[PDB]
Amino acid sequence: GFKQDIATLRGDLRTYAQDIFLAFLNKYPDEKRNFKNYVGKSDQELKSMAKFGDHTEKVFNLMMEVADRATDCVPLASDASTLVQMKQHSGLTTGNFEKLFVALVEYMRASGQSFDSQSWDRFGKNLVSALSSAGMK
Ligand code: HEM
Repeated sequence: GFKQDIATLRGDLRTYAQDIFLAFLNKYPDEKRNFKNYVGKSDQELKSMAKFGDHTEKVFNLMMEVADRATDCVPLASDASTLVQMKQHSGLTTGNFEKLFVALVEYMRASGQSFDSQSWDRFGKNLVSALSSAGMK
């Protein structure tokens, strides 16, 4: 289930974080307008850049924490607040997060692996809700 999925992802987090993030950027190309530095680069080019590997792992490090602290796929309000009030997210709307989680769910559904994709879908929607509550547009 969800909890084990957290453990699975953590067991190879750099690889999962990059593959999921790339799935997100490839599905929603318009989203690269939040990451100018990634434009015009193939997946392999991105994976070899320093800031890509570093930023994305750090994203998933915290995502997994937020996931881990959730109850029944409902994140802590404190965690939602943190994500909203991060300077690096000044721009974002919940739509950005929505898309990330659609790609994440899609990735999991197409993997050979018995991820609990329905729980990640709930998690994504509940985080979006919590981010709305904590003040993100
Ligand atoms: C649960 C979801 C997410 C978590 C946990 C998260 C977490 C983080 C963290 C920890 C950083 C700092 C990384 C660093 O600079 O070392 C970061 C930076 C950033 N996040 Fe998020 N993030 C999430 C979703 C998103 C989404 C959906 C977007 C845009 C669609 C986004 C855009 C950014 C940008 C633009 C930066 C910094 C600039 C860059 O390095 O590209 N984040 N995020």
